[PDB]
Parts: sequence; structure tokens; C-alpha cells
Amino acid sequence: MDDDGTGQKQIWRIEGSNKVPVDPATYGQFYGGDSYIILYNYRHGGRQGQIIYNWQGAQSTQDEVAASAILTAQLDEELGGTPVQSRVVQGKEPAHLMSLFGGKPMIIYKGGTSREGGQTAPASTRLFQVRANSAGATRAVEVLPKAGALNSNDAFVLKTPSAAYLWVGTGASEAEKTGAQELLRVLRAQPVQVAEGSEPDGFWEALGGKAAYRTSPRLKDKKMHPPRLFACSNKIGRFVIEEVPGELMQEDLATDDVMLLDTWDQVFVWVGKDSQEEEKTEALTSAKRYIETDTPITVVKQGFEPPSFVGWFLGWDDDYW
Ligand SMILES: [Ca+2]
Ligand SMILES: [Ca+2]
Ligand SMILES: [Ca+2]
Repeated sequence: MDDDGTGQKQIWRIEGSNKVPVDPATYGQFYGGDSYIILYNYRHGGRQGQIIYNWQGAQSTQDEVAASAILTAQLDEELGGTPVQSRVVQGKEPAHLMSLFGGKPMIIYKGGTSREGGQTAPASTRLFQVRANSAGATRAVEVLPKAGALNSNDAFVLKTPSAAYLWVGTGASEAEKTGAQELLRVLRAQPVQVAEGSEPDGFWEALGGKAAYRTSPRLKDKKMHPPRLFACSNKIGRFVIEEVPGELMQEDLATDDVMLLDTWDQVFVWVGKDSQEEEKTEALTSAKRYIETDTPITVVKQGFEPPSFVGWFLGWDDDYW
């Protein structure tokens, strides 16, 4: 999409059965627990156009997904059936959508709203994982503030009532460091700059104590064969393996299948709890063959993943399943 993302946009959040305007001063910040509709009006190549992006946060509920479908059909009809329509799940945003925020990162908070609970309040201590893709599109995703949530490949922002830290993994890019700084501007906090390996005591204390975290030779590498994830299933009646594009999200791990994560110097074979034995056997055979055409093969089970695996994902919830 050659359009530059600087057209007029309106953003609404699904709240119950309605779409509700988002504060225009916070465009670019979204709750991961919610669904949104973005109406983007632009002009490119001498012609006007409109796109509706329907963005589904990773923790948004089925009720909100269904509500969004009604709301977008309504909007579509209101506009006379003119917009291009695009459905996007968190982590799978196209470059064009990432460009709508003036070069700022997409910031994804924990929580959101629901019919029952209303708007959740922010935690007093917060941790965000800041990751950029190869193209430079940057996401700052809120996670639980524990030492184990860190990964060497990315930048992190840690905000507490009394302090703020910008932790920079050895593998973190300048886009990630910049994105972390933009997040800190939104949080209205001035950071202590912390490099991986020289953390001050206050940093670990703020996280509830020092602990091992998500690291490996490849996670620590700054240069970047960037890791590829594959879904392995025999559900269609024969065994096949296909790639999972976009940012690597925990939801991409199919609990009824086997997943291959190739980090180049290692291939993980992740076994879903409801996957059949044959899917593991064939995934192991396929992985060995991939490797041999041109390296550890590490088997991991759902719910028992090692930090070296979990570090490649953008956010991880220990109680996801
Ligand atoms: Ca919600
Ligand atoms: Ca990174
Ligand atoms: Ca299966």
C-alpha cells in the first residue's frame, strides 16, 4: 500500500454492542483485551479511498468479536459500501496499518473493557516488551513484570511508582530502543538506561527479584535467518507443514498440533497437548531432513517450555491455556 499513512483516521473500541470513540490523543495505544475499528480516509495517486481495519486484540473475547462484525457491517452500509475491508489480529498487522501512527510504535496494554467488569485499571508496576520486525514496524506489548519475562533480543520498559527503566537486550535494535523511548513518553516517565548484564539492584527488586530469563546465543545476537515458525498437522488427512507468518504470538501454537520453531542454530519441536503421536514423529523426521539438506532438535511440550523457546514470542502468558 503506497499510501503514506498520514490520512485522517477515526478509531473506535468495541464496548458491549457499541463502537465507542477512542481518545484521539491515544491513537496508537490499544488494549490487548479489546477489539477496535479504524476508519482510515486517504488520498493517493490522485484518488481518494477508505479502508476499515478491524483489529482484534489477542485477549479480546468472542462476544466482542461478534459485536465488531455487526458494527463494521453497519459502518460499511453507512458509508455506502465504499471502504476496503481488512480483518487483522494482534501481531499480524500489515505495514500500512503500522504506519498510521506517525512513526510511533503500536502500544498494547494489558486488560481492557468488558460488559461485566468495565475498564480495568493499570497495574502500579508494568513491564513492556518492545520488538520490531525486519521492516522496522515496532510493537510495545505489556506483559507481567517478572524477571523471567525479559528476553535478550528486545528492549523492555519497566515502570514502577517510584522509578522507570529502559532495559536493552544485547540483541535489541535501535528501532526497539526508540520505540521504548516513545512508550516512556506516553507513560510520562524518565528512564534509567540499563544494558543487559549491568542491571542495578533496584531494577531486579522492582521485578520481584533477580531470576533467569529468556536467553540463548541466537536471542543475544544483534546482527540477524530470522526465526521461522511452522504448523505441523495431519488433520487434513495427511501430514503437512506450513509456515506461520507475522509476529510470533503464543496463540499461533496450535494445541492440537506440533509446531516447529527454526532459530537457525536450533530447531524446537513444540508438542501440543492434544496433538497425535504421529504428528510428533513426522515433525521430527521432517526437521531432521530440513537440516540435512543444508544443529540441535529440541523437543518441548506445551506448558513446559524452556526460556530459550519462549523468548521468541511477543508476550507470553503462563496461564494462557
Ligand atoms: Ca475486552
Ligand atoms: Ca528484537
Ligand atoms: Ca492434530
